[PDB]
Amino acid sequence: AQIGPVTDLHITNANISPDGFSRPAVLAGGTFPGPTIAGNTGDNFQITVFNDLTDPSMLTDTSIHWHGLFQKGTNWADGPAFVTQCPIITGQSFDYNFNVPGQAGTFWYHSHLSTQYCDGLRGPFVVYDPNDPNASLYDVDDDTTIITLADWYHTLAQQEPIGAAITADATLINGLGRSFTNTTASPLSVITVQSGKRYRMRLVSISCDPNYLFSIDGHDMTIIEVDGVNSQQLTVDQIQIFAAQRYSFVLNANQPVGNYWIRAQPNSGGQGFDGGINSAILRYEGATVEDPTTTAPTTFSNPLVETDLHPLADLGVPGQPFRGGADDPLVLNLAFANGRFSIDGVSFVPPTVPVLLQILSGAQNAQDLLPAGSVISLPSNSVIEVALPAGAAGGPHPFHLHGHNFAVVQSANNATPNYVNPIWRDTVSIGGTGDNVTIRFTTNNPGPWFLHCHIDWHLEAGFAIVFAEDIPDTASANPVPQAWSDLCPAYDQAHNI
Ligand SMILES: *[C@@H]1O[C@H](CO)[C@@H](O[C@@H]2O[C@H](CO)[C@@H](O)[C@H](O)[C@H]2NC(C)=O)[C@H](O)[C@H]1NC(C)=O
Ligand SMILES: *[C@@H]1O[C@H](CO)[C@@H](O[C@@H]2O[C@H](CO)[C@@H](O)[C@H](O)[C@H]2NC(C)=O)[C@H](O)[C@H]1NC(C)=O
Ligand SMILES: [Cu+2]
Ligand SMILES: [Cu+2]
Ligand SMILES: [Cu+2]
Ligand SMILES: [Cu+2]
Ligand SMILES: [F-]
Repeated sequence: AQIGPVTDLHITNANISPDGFSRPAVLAGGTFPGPTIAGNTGDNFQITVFNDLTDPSMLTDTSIHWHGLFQKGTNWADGPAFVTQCPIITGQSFDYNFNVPGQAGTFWYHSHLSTQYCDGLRGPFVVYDPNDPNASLYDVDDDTTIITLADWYHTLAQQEPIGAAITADATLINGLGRSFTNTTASPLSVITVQSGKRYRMRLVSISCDPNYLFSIDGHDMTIIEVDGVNSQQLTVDQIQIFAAQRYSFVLNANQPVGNYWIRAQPNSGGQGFDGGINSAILRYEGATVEDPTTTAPTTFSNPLVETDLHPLADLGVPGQPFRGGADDPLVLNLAFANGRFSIDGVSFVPPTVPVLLQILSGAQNAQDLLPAGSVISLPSNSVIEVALPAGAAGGPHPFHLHGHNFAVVQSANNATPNYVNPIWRDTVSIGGTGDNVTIRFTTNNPGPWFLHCHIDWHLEAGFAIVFAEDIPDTASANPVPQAWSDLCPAYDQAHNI
């Protein structure tokens, strides 16, 4: 069952064995992935998060981010530790009370403390539209049409050894899948469809790191939503989906009654499908209960290319139709060296006082904000452009901006900008060496918004900055509840800070 928009959510430690290997985890709602939190556009979400964590090997503090939700006027509820709050300590709870005006689509929630989400605190978050303009394109859209793609590690996130390469041990599709090494025939997830119906499949990458090449043997996929943004119909037979991205696609159950492989090939870890790794099962009602015997093509006929996507609505692009054609045009120098990432020469290290709290206490320029050099002010009511030239090791890097979606003026692997009708989204691959992925947005949401690589290992190693949007209005725009004010004193007390 879906929970919300008003719900408790307990965060606990437990053992799980999603690929047949048992390890402890950090779980929301007792499961991996966590339960789907859902409501309708404009709803008031009240998610009372109960921190019941006791195992320090995966951190007993926590903080949860509602990825893609703009949090306008509720920056305090956004979740990134030491940006908008101090963590919740064990044995305490915290009510994330916010509204979702003007948004409808497929989102997710995750720990936003250290690399804790990798240890399991990740789940879908769906905001339905009772007047969805795409409603007539499908018949079924419910918890059974959500498809999550996850990387899973046998080594605990905090215990990944300094200076050894981090790769996953299994791909999990809806929480199940098989280990790349010492593979056991553990159970695979089954997605069931009825011959003749049409499904809104909500494809969610809850990855900590790899991108996936996602496909369904014998089927194609009609994209209708990208990171919350309704798109024109785009039919593809493969989707390369980066960490934290989402797509809705229409699946037409128009093949013979049967079993078909669902494929999610990560860019690192196990390659191929031997023993059923990287796989799930699409099963039609009435099919024999047995594995698919289908094969992938050698070459996909219509892979997704980002520049092919366009908004369903007339969203345009703010500013002027050339490079630098914005009120605040930025170009970020994104680098990696010696185990640390940096943005304009500064490696992000979370501050002791959360950025929001520093602003509410009276720090009123970005030069006064800690960490020094990590907080960049943005002016209100302005068109911002942010070029994100690739080249830093560990790519392709999926950059994400909290508090906003953005026009993708320039996409990976294509040097041509689009100032007319590019897709809008909230996480974008910045591509490869010599690319110049560029985003635009307007500043109508006062508060400190994180900008970072959504490969969690890279965020932990410093690949982030904070956009202090409209410092002068942050306080008036974001009144804070007493419970939020209480977080830092309790955290600092428990940690002897
Ligand atoms: C990516 O695009 C940005 C502009 O959006 C380029 O920025 C310019 O960089 C040159 C030096 O490299 C400066 O002289 C200009 O002031 C910058 N802004 C402009 C022209 O608008 C940047 O060079 C591009 N990067 C890559 C690697 O292609
Ligand atoms: C590279 O990106 C550009 C810009 O998004 C794409 O160019 C557009 O192509 C479409 C489809 O032919 C045209 O309708 C638009 O007028 C083009 N816009 C511009 C600004 O050129 C282009 O197709 C992409 N390249 C590939 C190979 O997909
Ligand atoms: Cu996220
Ligand atoms: Cu986010
Ligand atoms: Cu990265
Ligand atoms: Cu974030
Ligand atoms: F977000």
